Amino acid sequence: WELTILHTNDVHSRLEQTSEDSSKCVDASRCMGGVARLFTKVQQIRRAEPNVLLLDAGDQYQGTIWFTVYKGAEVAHFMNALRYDAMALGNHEFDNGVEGLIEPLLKEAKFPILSANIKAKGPLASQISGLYLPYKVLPVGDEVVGIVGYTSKETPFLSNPGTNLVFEDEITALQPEVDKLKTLNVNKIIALGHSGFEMDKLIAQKVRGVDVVVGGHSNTFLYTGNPPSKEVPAGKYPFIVTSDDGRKVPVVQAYAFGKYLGYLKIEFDERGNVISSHGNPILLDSSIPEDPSIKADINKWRIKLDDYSTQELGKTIVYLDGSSQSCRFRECNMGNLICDAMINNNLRVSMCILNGGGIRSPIDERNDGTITWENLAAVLPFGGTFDLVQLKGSTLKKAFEHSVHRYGQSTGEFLQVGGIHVVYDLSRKPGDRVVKLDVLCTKCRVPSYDPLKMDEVYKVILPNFLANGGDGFQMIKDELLRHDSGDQDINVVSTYISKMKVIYPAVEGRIKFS
Amino acid sequence: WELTILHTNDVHSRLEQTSEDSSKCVDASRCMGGVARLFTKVQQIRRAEPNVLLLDAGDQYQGTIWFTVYKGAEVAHFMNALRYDAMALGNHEFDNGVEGLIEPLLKEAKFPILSANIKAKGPLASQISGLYLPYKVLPVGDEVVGIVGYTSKETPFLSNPGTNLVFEDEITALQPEVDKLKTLNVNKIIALGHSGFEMDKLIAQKVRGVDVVVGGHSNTFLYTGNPPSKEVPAGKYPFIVTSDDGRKVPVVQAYAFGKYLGYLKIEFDERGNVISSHGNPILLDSSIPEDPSIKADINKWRIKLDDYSTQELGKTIVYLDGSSQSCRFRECNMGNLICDAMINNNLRHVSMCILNGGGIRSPIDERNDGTITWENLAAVLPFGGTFDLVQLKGSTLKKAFEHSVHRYGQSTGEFLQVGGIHVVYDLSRKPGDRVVKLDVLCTKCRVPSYDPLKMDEVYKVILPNFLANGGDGFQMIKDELLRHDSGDQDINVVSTYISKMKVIYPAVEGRIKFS
Ligand SMILES: Cc1cccc(-n2nccc2-c2cc(Cl)c3nnn(-c4ccc5cn[nH]c5c4)c3c2)c1
Ligand SMILES: Cc1cccc(-n2nccc2-c2cc(Cl)c3nnn(-c4ccc5cn[nH]c5c4)c3c2)c1
Ligand SMILES: [Ca+2]
Ligand SMILES: [Ca+2]
Ligand SMILES: [Zn+2]
Ligand SMILES: [Zn+2]
Ligand SMILES: [Zn+2]
Ligand SMILES: [Zn+2]
Repeated sequence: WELTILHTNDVHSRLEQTSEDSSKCVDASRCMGGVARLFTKVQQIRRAEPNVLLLDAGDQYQGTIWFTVYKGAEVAHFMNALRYDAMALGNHEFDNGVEGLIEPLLKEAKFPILSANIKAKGPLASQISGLYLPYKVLPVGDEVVGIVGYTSKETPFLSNPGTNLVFEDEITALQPEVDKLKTLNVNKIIALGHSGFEMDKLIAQKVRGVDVVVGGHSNTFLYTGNPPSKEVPAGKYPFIVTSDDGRKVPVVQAYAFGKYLGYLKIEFDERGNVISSHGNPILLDSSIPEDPSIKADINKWRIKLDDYSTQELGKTIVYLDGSSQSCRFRECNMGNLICDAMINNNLRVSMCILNGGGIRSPIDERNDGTITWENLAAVLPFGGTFDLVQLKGSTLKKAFEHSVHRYGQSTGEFLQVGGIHVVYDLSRKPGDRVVKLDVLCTKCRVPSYDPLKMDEVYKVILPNFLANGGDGFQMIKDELLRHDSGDQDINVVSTYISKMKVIYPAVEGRIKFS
Repeated sequence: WELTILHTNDVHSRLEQTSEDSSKCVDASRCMGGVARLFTKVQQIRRAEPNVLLLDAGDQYQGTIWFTVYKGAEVAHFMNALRYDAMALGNHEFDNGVEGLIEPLLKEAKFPILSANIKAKGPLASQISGLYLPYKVLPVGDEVVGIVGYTSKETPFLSNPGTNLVFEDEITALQPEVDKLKTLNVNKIIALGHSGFEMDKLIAQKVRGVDVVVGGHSNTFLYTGNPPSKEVPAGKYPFIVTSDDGRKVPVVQAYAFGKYLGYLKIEFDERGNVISSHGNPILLDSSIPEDPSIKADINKWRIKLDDYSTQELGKTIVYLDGSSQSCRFRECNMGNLICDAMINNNLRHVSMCILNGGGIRSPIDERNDGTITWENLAAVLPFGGTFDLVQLKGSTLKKAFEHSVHRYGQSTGEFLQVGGIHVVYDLSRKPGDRVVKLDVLCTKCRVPSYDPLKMDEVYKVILPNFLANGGDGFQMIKDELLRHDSGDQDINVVSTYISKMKVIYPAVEGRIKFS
């Protein structure tokens, strides 16, 4: 028995087609993704293959003005139009709190929304009762396929799920659900969830009975053969895990931003065991037409977004590299721009720290360099503030150690900086990777870079998200000596752009590796 | 027979008292120098010692709005009021061309103006005939003292002397003059000139008959004992040179900006030979009152300068280190500010800048509520030049950086301040092979980043007009540039940028490093 799994993850409000770097589509002839194009490709597959599931591994929420304005109503509407079979809850589904998940998405989705490791307590349990499920058993032809969901345990430190939701360990929560499905004689099981490639591999290895893992969160690009675009594969597609019960378990992911449609054909035997699997993510480029009906509908919804001040904030003469591949791995010029905008606005303190996880998109310079509120809103969508903090040198050294504690998983804690020169030696044990850390002096008439002192006290401008233990920066929350509330993130950056008129941030050597 | 030599050099338009870093005087109680205070100290010495000479070793011209507005008329007036006995021509006396030297200073000075190594050719020879001299024989009591002048051979690469003036080798030019003085039975000889401490020492060693050398140009601070301020001595005061004809020759210098009055008391025998000498530069601090008559006169002249837009250009929250001790030796934040102002104004793609320490003329203090005015800025950038665009081979650029440190340690002007460049020097290496690392901001990239310079590659650089014209000995820029577009006015580029930024805070970032 053959099953085709079509899968998307981390779409992040890319409802319209985008540039290849997934920023605003300007040169339409080279644009990719969008729901209109995705619908065309899905329909081509559903008409050719009999047993097809369309799955989403979370993080449909947040990324563009579509979400800022429609707050999830666009997600329900277009996922319904595309007829998704199931979606796993991602961390970003909680960005507008539980009330922002329940009302526009859980109540309007015409498909099951899943998460086996999220448990509701207090008065909320009765409200959210049955709105999301641990699993769904779906009929596929004359067969039945069990889909069991999971959401990152880290969501309380990355989003706003509230206090009445408990995030259990994925493996611990999944095992009883898979076991229940086996007693219900459901012999084919897909674990669909949002915890990142490393947890996906662990789930594949340790949850007895899982046949396939469809993930997200890490924006992992997997490919078999020569890749069709700029994304570099982390491994083959599918990635094969050898389980503890001795089975070969395919693990798949499809990058992010709706640029690819994941495609895996699985051959099961009569007893539900995977004989083989093959596929590859499909590049949703210009050669695939945008469905006319979906595109007409997208255009209808776009009208309300066309009200956003098309007025130029200023110009960039350089590519503003706010891509995750850069900003979560190394010094990125968009990170330097925001940290210098933060420092500047405050003076109008010379040290700044900014988590890569909060830099959500690049901005392209080829449109006569024009930066609009729409371009910027995709970079900084969270509506947070840039706050002032007084920190011990030891607290800062610990924050920098945390910044690279699990380097290489495309996690959000990597720090972008201002007034700091940090050198990392990744070959060293986690918690001992910071080999050099120089900071801009304050008790000096002429600023210069001097080695950080553990027993010294520094004034730093950082997002309120980091002062509140976001991205696992518990040491900042627990050890800070002062915390003053600041100005709105996006307004700080637009004003600075309007003041500078022409911007050109560079990669200068603020962050180095040894 | 005893002679006291009082000497100033590199006053650079510091007619008014200044802060200790020789920028605008704000906190008067701690201010130093100025001509009013100098007059009090000179008077105290002239009334105590019978045989006194007051000498200037050049570079009275250029430094503050006093010169911008009065163009040398303030120099003639206040040097005359202080009754200088002689002045040597410095390179800065040529900043307004020969016509700017002749008309306000040579014609109005009530004292001889000297230079034995400057020769006039063409039609100019008849015009300047007798306006400056190779030497002057001055009566001092019942004795006569010969003073022979000299000016840096480098003046054509530093200023505007024109094409009708030839700068000969100092030693070659001085020897016939000293010999002529000996035949005129002038047995006491002072070489007063502007070529820098290293040449002063050479003059003392090799010019037969020179008893004392009084110099300038290198802003050398010499002191015997514990120094009274922040200037660190280069050697004892006087510095003793053992001449080739076996004599002990004192060499003196008195820093710059009118902060100190050089003071050397010499014991000569009957035949004019120095028996001994002793002294020290005198710190012109608050302990010395400003002469009331000179100060009243200074205030009278100040009125015309107040007319200068007292309006705030913007604010600094950091000390703008434009001191020569910094900008000619290492990365200085005033250098980074000007190079970033240059790059910025031009964009409002070129991301590389080079700026000689020689063109940075003063720091700016941040303690006056951070206020930057046109007067503060005019002291930093007084030359009225432009910031121009140049297309250079990597090899040309590597040669410029080698030149920047070819004779490092003499407080010469060729040291380069930078923008969009990270350069590392190893000074232990032979001159012409000191640049050990040179990374530049890419241009053929969407994201700018520092990549190693390539000898066969072509870069676009913003630099002063002066450097593109082979100023400071940068002959390789003039001769090898592939394109040279004229730019915007130096000072306007920097004020506009300050007005745009509102609050500035340049830093020392590691653009220049040593190994
Ligand atoms: C814990 C906390 C405090 C304050 C606010 C929040 N919320 N609530 C709702 C939304 C946010 C929020 C806001 C701001 Cl300013 C962020 N910047 N980065 N980041 C973020 C997001 C997702 C991942 C994934 N890996 N790393 C990440 C970082 C933000 C999340 C949470
Ligand atoms: C050769 C040349 C070209 C263009 C103009 C000039 N004149 N003319 C008249 C005045 C200048 C001039 C102007 C500018 Cl923008 C300068 N910046 N630095 N610098 C200078 C001055 C003195 C020393 C001593 N060591 N280093 C030094 C550098 C300048 C000289 C000459
Ligand atoms: Ca199975
Ligand atoms: Ca003699
Ligand atoms: Zn995501
Ligand atoms: Zn996620
Ligand atoms: Zn001078
Ligand atoms: Zn000079």
